[PDB]
Amino acid sequence: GPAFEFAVAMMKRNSSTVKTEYGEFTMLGIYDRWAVLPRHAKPGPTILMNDQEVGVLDAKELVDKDGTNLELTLLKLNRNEKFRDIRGFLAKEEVEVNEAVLAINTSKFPNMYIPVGQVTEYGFLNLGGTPTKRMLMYNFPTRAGQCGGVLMSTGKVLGIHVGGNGHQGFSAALLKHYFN
Ligand SMILES: *[C@H](CC(=O)OC)[C@@H](C[C@@H]1CCNC1=O)NC(=O)[C@H](CC(C)C)NC(=O)OCc1ccccc1
Repeated sequence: GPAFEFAVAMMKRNSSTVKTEYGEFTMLGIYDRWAVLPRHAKPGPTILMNDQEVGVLDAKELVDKDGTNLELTLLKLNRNEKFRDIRGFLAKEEVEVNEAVLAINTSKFPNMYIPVGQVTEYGFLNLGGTPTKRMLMYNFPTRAGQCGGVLMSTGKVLGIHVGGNGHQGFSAALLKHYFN
């Protein structure tokens, strides 16, 4: 319940629907002009954001100290409107909760919310043939078209959905030090 009400408030304020040449994604703005997409969104020099073309000033494919994939891409957008600073909702390490929701905002899933239930720190995962770390896991049959969805519990933004088998979901932890 409370995690659901928090998600709807957060997605109305900070989320948008983004199209790259590789698909449609939920995008979460973090602070200033910095937002986060799953790495496989592979944004080019311009993206489509709320159906309007937006130039990309920089894109950082996040990787740990040994070069291990984190399945996160940080982009600075060439636009004047600043994002509401939600870095205080970002934890310093991988968050576990008992009740979380996954929130999605694309043409295929418009403002759709999801009772993932328990979220635990998974860690390493061979994700699509790519060794990846800092994964968060939930037991929900997550679908395609859902990557970029924002994993949240009440008062917390846990990470970004990046993959899943048939009956499991996996999020890349959205950590505070990623954005200074
Ligand atoms: C991203 C789909 C999307 O939004 O594309 C526009 C999701 C969906 C998955 C697949 C079904 N359940 C989901 O939620 N992620 C993927 O498709 C990823 C892509 C990688 C490049 C990150 N692949 C994936 O989930 O592979 C399945 C898997 C294999 C091994 C271990 C875990 C999952």
